[PDB]
Amino acid sequence: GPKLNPQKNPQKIALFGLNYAGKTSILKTILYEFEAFAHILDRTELDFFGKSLLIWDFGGQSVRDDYLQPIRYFQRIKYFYYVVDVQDIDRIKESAEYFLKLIKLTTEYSDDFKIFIFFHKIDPNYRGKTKFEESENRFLVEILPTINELKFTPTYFYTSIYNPISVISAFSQPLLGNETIYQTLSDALDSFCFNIDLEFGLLFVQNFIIGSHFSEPEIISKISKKMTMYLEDLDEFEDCPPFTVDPYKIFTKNFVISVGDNNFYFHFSVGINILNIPDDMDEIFDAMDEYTYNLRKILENSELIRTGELRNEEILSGI
Ligand SMILES: Nc1nc2c(ncn2[C@@H]2O[C@H](COP(=O)(O)OP(=O)(O)O)[C@@H](O)[C@H]2O)c(=O)[nH]1
Ligand SMILES: [Mg+2]
Repeated sequence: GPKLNPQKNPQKIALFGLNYAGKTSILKTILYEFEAFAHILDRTELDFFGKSLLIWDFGGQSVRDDYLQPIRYFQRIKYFYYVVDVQDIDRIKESAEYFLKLIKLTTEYSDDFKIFIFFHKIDPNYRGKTKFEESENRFLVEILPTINELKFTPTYFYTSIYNPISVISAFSQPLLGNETIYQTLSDALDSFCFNIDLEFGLLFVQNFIIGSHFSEPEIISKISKKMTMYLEDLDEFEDCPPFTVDPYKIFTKNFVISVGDNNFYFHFSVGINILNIPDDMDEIFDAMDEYTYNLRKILENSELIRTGELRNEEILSGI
């Protein structure tokens, strides 16, 4: 997948937890499903879908607290993903202790992030439910008084790598809620355009813009209006022809997610400057095709698709 623009400061997803909690396994699930979104050089840092991922272990019996690391690592955190092995009840108190330490550190250096707890290794159809619940409740007993004092509202997920949709849904749903989807898609488009030297990129659903990136902001209104008119003249389920908005040529791919009897029609559009046409247009088309396939897949996790409701004002307020 595409690199992030190194002159830019992406938002971070922190994937934290005790050693053995399952985080590398969770990461690899995402990477096997969405390699097209990942810049792949055990890795502790990688770029994914317009975000920077930080995957760090804590605790255990080795000489365990090596995070107390430069301050830059706790800056720009927007998503705090914390993995808790609920089979390992004896380590739950240790897990909660690091959780609280890391939340306090993150609050010191990052201003506005949200918390997602992955209650992990809840393997499908298998006994163990009493222990799983006891571990989850013990974790919450340890962490909620502090969370409540700090006025967080964490989200709880229930995951297992042996049921990979649970992991894919937990990891992707936070990025694609109505409050975060526009920024997520916009940052993903920025990375996509940077990686192959495109001028701008837009994503639409039902002809409404849900993500946008422009290397020149002066043209946003003009291109957005022209794209709206172009899309409103297109029929369902045909290739979208290229067109020119001088000096740009714009290429569009369409994709669809059905929810019951209803379709959500999406469009992915990117622009090149005709006065500097890339030497390898095939590379751009092949990249767009692969990206579109994976965008369709990850957007199955958006609140839009999960509820079957396009809430324009909520998406615009999320910005
Ligand atoms: N039963 C079960 N084992 C898992 C699960 N996820 C990870 N593991 C196992 O837990 C061990 C630690 O996983 P790992 O991904 O290396 O954890 P990390 O130390 O947090 O990176 C490994 O043996 C994994 O195969 C899961 O969902 N269910
Ligand atoms: Mg690991």
